Amino acid sequence: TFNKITPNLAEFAFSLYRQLAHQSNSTNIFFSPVSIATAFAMLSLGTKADTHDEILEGLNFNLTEIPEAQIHEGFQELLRTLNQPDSQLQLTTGNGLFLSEGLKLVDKFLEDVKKLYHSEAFTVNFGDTEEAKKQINDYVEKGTQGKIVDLVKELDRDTVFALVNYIFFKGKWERDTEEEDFHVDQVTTVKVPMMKRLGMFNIQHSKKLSSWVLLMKYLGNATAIFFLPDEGKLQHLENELTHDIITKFLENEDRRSASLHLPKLSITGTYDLKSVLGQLGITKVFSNGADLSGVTEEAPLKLSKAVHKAVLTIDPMSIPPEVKFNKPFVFLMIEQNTKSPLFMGKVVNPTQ
Ligand SMILES: CCC[C@@H](NC(=O)c1ccc2oc(=O)[nH]c2c1)[C@@H](O)c1ccccc1C
Repeated sequence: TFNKITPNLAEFAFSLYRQLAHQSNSTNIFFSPVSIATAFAMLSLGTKADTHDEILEGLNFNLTEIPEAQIHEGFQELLRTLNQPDSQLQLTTGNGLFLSEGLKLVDKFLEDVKKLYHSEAFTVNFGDTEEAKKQINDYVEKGTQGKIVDLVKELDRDTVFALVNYIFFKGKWERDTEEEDFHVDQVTTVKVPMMKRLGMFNIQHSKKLSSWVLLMKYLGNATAIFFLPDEGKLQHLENELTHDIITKFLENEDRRSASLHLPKLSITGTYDLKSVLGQLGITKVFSNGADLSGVTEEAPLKLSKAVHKAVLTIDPMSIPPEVKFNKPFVFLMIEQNTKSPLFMGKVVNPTQ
């Protein structure tokens, strides 16, 4: 009842999250393990040898155990699922490959990119750095009907190849707000629109994670899992999270009475993938020794720029437990058919 690559995508999600969280603790985290991995698995089609193996190993695929055909077939099925009209009403995903004009491109790569990964490849004049950046940004804008604006802020002069990966999700629950205090830290407090409700929720307190665990369903076949840590236990929560633990919560359908304070938050994350994935061991494709002969046979080529942007916008006689999501919390968003991790992150400052 899951896609073959879902455990690998879950391991990739934890690796990417833990890297970002180890760097800074006062920063929001918001990315799509699915869209980033789809993009680099699509890119691997134009790569060979160590450049190739490094990308797939960097996405947590063990090439001695998983045949490469099962990886691409896994990604194609996941894309097939996400591109269903009901999911398309809530979720927009895209990859744009921008290659220098004057490069002789391999027809097989351009066809496989389109047929297997529903991505777009474009010819751009990197000789005009400012116009190159505008054509890339206008493609993302047109793709997200104006939601993502000026994604790329700076391009290197040597840029010959840019990768842009974006995902936009409109959050609307499957089935009258008021402002309230959000305790970012002990000396910081912001105000957020909070939905107050008493109802039967899929919520539980976990002793292993020392957190309240809330599951909620959204249109587009998506389930969000919110982890609200106990005082001083956010790091313990981040450390103890595993794919098996998350699968067991997703399996739980038991509800209880609870009074919840839920913040109506929209969230965004922007990442320099050359930097982030470099720390995960994906370096060859961004260096002069890159084997991109599947993209262009004659000329040297390296991936100069790779950017990710993720956007989420919201469209018993005993006194029941009162759970307020009014302080930093971790979350995952799963696609229901595949169990794939669509999003992963942490809200620490809702105004950041
Ligand atoms: C902890 C929950 C965060 C979450 N909130 C909601 O879905 C949400 C709240 C209030 C609402 O009032 C409405 O009328 N509709 C609403 C929806 C949402 O902001 C979020 C945060 C981080 C990751 C994913 C999501 C969906």
